[PDB]
Amino acid sequence: MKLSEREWLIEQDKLEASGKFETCFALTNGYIGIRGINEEVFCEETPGTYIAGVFDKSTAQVTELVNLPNPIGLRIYINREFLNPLKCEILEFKRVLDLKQGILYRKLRLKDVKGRITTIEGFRFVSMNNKNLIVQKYDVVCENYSAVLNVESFIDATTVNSKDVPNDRVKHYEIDKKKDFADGIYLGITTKDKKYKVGIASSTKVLLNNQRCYFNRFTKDLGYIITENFEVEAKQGERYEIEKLTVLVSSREKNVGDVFETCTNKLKEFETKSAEKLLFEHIEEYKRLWDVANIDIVGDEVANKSVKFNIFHLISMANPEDEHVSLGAKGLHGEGYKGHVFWDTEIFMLPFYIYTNPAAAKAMLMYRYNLLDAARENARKNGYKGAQFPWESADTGEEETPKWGYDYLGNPVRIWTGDIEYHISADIAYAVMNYVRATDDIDFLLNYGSEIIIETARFWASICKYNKEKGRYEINDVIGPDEFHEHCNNNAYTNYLAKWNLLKASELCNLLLEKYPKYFEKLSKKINLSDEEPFVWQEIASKIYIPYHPDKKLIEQFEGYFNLKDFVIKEYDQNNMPVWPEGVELDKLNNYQLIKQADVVMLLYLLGEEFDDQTKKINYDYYEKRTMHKSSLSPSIYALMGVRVGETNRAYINFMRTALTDLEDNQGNTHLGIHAASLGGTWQALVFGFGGISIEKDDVLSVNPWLPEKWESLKFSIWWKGNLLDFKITKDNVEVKKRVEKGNVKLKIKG
Amino acid sequence: MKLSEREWLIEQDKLEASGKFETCFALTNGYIGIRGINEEVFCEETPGTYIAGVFDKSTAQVTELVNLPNPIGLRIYINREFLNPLKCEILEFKRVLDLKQGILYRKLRLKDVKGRITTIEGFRFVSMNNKNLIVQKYDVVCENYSAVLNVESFIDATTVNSKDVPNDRVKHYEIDKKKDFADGIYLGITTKDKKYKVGIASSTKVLLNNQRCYFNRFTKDLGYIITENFEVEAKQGERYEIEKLTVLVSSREKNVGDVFETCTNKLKEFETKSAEKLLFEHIEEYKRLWDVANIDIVGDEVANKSVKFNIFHLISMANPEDEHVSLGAKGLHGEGYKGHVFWDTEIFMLPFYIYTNPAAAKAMLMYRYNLLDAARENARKNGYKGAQFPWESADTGEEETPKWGYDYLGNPVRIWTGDIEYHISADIAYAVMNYVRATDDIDFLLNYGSEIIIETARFWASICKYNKEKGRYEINDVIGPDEFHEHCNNNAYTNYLAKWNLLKASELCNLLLEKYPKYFEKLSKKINLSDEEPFVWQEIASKIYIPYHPDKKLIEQFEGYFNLKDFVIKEYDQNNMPVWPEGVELDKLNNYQLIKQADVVMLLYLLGEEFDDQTKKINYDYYEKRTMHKSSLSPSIYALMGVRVGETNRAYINFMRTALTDLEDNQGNTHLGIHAASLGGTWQALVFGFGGISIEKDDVLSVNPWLPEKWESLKFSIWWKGNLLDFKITKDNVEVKKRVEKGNVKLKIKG
Ligand SMILES: OC[C@H]1O[C@H](O[C@@H]2[C@@H](O)[C@H](O)[C@@H](CO)O[C@H]2O)[C@H](O)[C@@H](O)[C@@H]1O
Ligand SMILES: OC[C@H]1O[C@H](O[C@@H]2[C@@H](O)[C@H](O)[C@@H](CO)O[C@H]2O)[C@H](O)[C@@H](O)[C@@H]1O
Repeated sequence: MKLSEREWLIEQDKLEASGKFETCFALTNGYIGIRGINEEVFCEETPGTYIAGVFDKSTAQVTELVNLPNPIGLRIYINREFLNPLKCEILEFKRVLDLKQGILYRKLRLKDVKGRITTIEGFRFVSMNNKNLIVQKYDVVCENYSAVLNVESFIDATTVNSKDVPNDRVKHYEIDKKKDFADGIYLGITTKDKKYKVGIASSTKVLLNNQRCYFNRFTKDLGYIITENFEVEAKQGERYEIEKLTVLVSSREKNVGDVFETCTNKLKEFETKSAEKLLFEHIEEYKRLWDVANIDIVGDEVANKSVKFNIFHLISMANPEDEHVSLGAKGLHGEGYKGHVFWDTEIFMLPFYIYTNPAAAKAMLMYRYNLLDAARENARKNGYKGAQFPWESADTGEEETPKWGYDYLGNPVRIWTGDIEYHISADIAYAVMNYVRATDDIDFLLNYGSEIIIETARFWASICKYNKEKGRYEINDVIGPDEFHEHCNNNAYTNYLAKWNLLKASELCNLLLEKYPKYFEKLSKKINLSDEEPFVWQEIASKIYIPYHPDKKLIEQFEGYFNLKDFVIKEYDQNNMPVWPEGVELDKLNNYQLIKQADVVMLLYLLGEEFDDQTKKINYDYYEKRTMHKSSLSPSIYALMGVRVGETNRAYINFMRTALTDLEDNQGNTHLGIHAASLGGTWQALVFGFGGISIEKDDVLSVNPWLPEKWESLKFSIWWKGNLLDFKITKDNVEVKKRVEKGNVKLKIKG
Repeated sequence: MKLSEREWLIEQDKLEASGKFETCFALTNGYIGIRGINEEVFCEETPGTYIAGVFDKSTAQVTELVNLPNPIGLRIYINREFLNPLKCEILEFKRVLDLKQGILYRKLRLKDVKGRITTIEGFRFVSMNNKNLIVQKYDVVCENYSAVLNVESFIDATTVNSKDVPNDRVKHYEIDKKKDFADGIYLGITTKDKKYKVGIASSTKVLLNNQRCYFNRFTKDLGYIITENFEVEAKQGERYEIEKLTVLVSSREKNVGDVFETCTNKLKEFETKSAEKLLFEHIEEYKRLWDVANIDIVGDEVANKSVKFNIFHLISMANPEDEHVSLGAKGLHGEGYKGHVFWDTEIFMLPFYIYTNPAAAKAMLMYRYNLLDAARENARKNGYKGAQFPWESADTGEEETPKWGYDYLGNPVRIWTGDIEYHISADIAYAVMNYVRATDDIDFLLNYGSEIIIETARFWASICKYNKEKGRYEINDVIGPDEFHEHCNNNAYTNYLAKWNLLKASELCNLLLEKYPKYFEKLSKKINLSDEEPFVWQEIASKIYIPYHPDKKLIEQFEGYFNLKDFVIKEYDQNNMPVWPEGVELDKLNNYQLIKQADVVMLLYLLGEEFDDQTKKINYDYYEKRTMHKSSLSPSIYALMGVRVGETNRAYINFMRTALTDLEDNQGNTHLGIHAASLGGTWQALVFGFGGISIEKDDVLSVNPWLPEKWESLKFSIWWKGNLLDFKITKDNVEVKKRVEKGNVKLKIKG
């Protein structure tokens, strides 16, 4: 294994427990996620072991992605004394995430209190090609001594969720079985709700010039921990190779009756291959993914590197073979928001996959399709019609948002997002349109897509309420993208998005009636669709209260917003993030005009075609002045609309905010997991902002870049109606190369 | 609670995990022992939770006293973040063991990274009067802030034995039950061999001016840990009282059918009393014990304090209500030698109890009596007769010595002590005589004592082998007190001790035949004793090969010893302990004349009446020159014989060695547990050495002091035939005060 080059490396400086690097160094393959802890598992680290879709409620407030037993532990002992890296003199330290090869690397040269010197060097990864597999390989040298080493692999089943919060700790599994099967050790568990079973088998061994060299292997069952141990008569200066493979299998996979037999079998297979061979296969997969998703920026090193980071995690975490899971707000990298799926996924993350690797995006939309029944059921129980998707979603598709939590002052506060942040249903509809238009995946549109757009439209129809006074439908008592303001009327974003969803749906019925009548009838039997309905949605859409006002040009975020006390940002913190104006009480945010994130501006981005350059700029200017960027969702939208109204400084400032979200820990809480929307925002800003990509009405791809001065060039690729397109953007012109063909496609350049 | 005065306090300087203070601060009441860890249980501490007599083998090499779940844990949280004392600025630290009151105390004033300042102050103890009880009480003040505190009591069932040695870790119990019974939390376990069950119930609560002030109590079952949590709205500067009682109960106690009900009931009772009330009762017990066992030294502060330490642990660890356990080589303070009972107990520890609190010594001898069947069985299986007590003894009375371990170079070595260190059987006999002579407990002698002395004599008779050449019985292929030399012939100590045991036994038969004929027949039916036997023992005793030689005067430690390569101590370490002469190979100790500890000199101490002042001094001088003091048993014997041959410097040097054994960590391994023999050696040296107590043939107590110059005075008390005697010893004369009378007793002063 040779480390990649440096533009490709992210480096931790000090050897220590780190919440931030636990997150930034999390590895995942879309099924398994492993937090970036050190191998020895220091007292203070917070391990994370997840498997997509395995959730549990038990005694907790809401269901949660389960922190499983931690399987990666590895410790060294010299004559039965544990070589503790934290109790040594660190002569050399290197620790980097290699983004090109998708591995985590560590080299250590240590000097213990008895003056012995040992180097430990190697890496781990979570196979991109083999979804159940995790691979570790470390090399040990005793530099100036001989001894008996014990190499201790272990699986630790004391892990819990919410480790550091005494009120919220829960253990979400129980152990079913522990076993030394000679070839490895096994531990398997069942969730407390009894819905999933997971099995973990693992085999370590120790070589010297490729031949097994341990004189003794023993095993220990200490109740909640099982260990596999290898004793070596180690000779000064020799190179001992440690190789540990581990397999996770869950009840979520197919024809897995006995997780114990499935694991052992699987491991037996993977063990016919070396760690190098498995790494090579791993890397081919990363090649294949980067070959399309990589994005070179010339002339800004900190940005090129940063963006690579964002993109890495994006390509690591989606698994297109899985149509029953999607991406939670923090990936598979942490327990923030507990693995729940938000609009984050459909609106911020999904575009990367649509243009980058559209199969992934298809699977993520399958996740929502498969939970239509739960969205219907959710609407029924609130008194509505259609599919009302929940604000937070897990495995079952029921609403999973907490009824309460802690505000910015650490006090209890009611949470109403799960009750009245309705826009989620439109955003999903929107994302179905958005996937389809880029892919021309008509089959998807016919069998799945249109049901979704139609069933959400039925819901918006149900909640729109008519007002004779102003002679317009309203949607009242709501929360829009700006979570700071609760129980409002006619949130602009909400109404346009509702309008949009009602319209697309009537238009879709027409398309299908005329151009696809067998499919329209398949569908009509299925969801009782009558061709009188669409007229209803049109009637409603045409009267939904949009507020302008014709001149003045300024979109009120919601009725009454302008009557609210006004504040002026001024003052930024060391990460260039807004600081609370003075006199703002953090639990009275309802009273002020400061906003948490893009809301009206969010509207301008997604419904670009409805607002002219001037309305965009007027509203962009009014709201940026007033955005606190208290979600990681925010900067990217302001970077992208920045460029689009031609304010390229505001833009680059805001871009550097989304790109550095976790690497500089902008928001103060990277330790809870990767900020996954922010990753996709970062990508969106590059491609649809600075790269000047956009979509003209009749589905013509336009390009219309606007590099920040500072960047000599920008290449990225994307997939457009089946065509894989490489753009290179210089300050002057734009190159274009169709690397894969499917029909002739219309492109429309600068200028 | 007011701390005692200072002469009475032992203090740890730095706040840290410490193997040594885990030992030195271990608290016990003779049934329960708790290692001296801090309440929070830091990553690196080694907790110890023992109950006398509960042993388990499971997958281990030999049976072991079980480290039970750890019940004392207590942590504080501020707004759900754990207040970690190791991650704070320590503004004040006090931690002392108070030897007079028998409690462990800690005051902390901390400043956490958010600048909050909190003081935590209180103590714990293991009730001397109530054997199942442990008490903790801490006071919390938030100095400069208000918050929600969580007070977290917990019982941690992840504990194992041999925590730091990967080859030897075993978990010796499994959990049977966990329970929140509203009034507390419960966890109970069963040993893996299935011989003992233990239950632990525990109840915490939190007061403010004596009234319950937590607004919420919740519980958590995290599998191998259960917690009880108390939430308080804490006001700046208020004094929150935390009080946690905990109860251990085991299957070893009587009419304990359901350990769960017995614990809960017990706790319910103890909870009708406050921590102060329980402390007061605790202290009365310590008063009562110290009132007799205390020993004032005037004019050497470091010695007075030290001796108090030694005596404290002695009075803490014996429980005279228990006739089925005795004292293991490391008390109930650690897992060194795994709670096994050696001659340490009978010869070094027992004298303290005989003279200090003779009921204790009676119970310890009951331990051996009750295992006579196992000692018979042990002799039979080696081809011998009588009772052959094992070298290491646990619950069953079978031999428990390891077949192998690691030598001084960390390599595997065969251990033969369990096969051929036979003297143990004599030492026990001896201790029975020794208890009886001080106590005049004739009843004990008749019903129990004499069986023991007789059955061991039957064994010595069986192993003595006749030699026609020298016309003497020999005992060959042996290990004597000096473990350095293996497979030797006619170890001097062994032969005199055998002779002694054969003689006492024939003499005892005579006493009983003549003066107690009903008892002699009770006994004779019981162990098939014929009045022909004693003649056999006499015949043998009179020919046992004693080596002199008439002039020269020097007792060869064993046949051939003088032909061994000779070395010269020279050079002492920073604790004034011998350093290995150069050219000595630590795994070839058989070849040299260096000895591990008192052996011939051991003989001079126990059989004083058989050697004259000159033979004593000649042999003392020859062997001290050559003793490495590589057991903690050694210094004390050399301090005591020092004074007795009149070498008072050698004496004070050696005394300061035994007294400082654990407080200065002389032997390098205090972390494994208190060196319990060394405690009793220390006492023996004071009383029978410097205090000049001795026993003239016809059981007259003589006094014949010899203070080191430096010590103005020395008072100690002792019990002699039922009379409690206070001696005060000055450089000039000796005062004496009978505080309790039982007949007139002969005393014989200086001079
Ligand atoms: O990325 C997740 C989510 O984060 C922010 O809002 C959170 C809200 O959606 C959630 O219901 C509550 C409780 O779980 O926490 C809020 O902070 C963000 O504002 C939101 O738009 C985003 O999707
Ligand atoms: O205090 C216990 C014991 O310690 C020393 O000897 C140990 C020996 O008795 C034991 O069999 C082996 C293995 O457990 O370890 C030895 O170090 C001491 O020499 C001895 O006299 C003493 O009773």
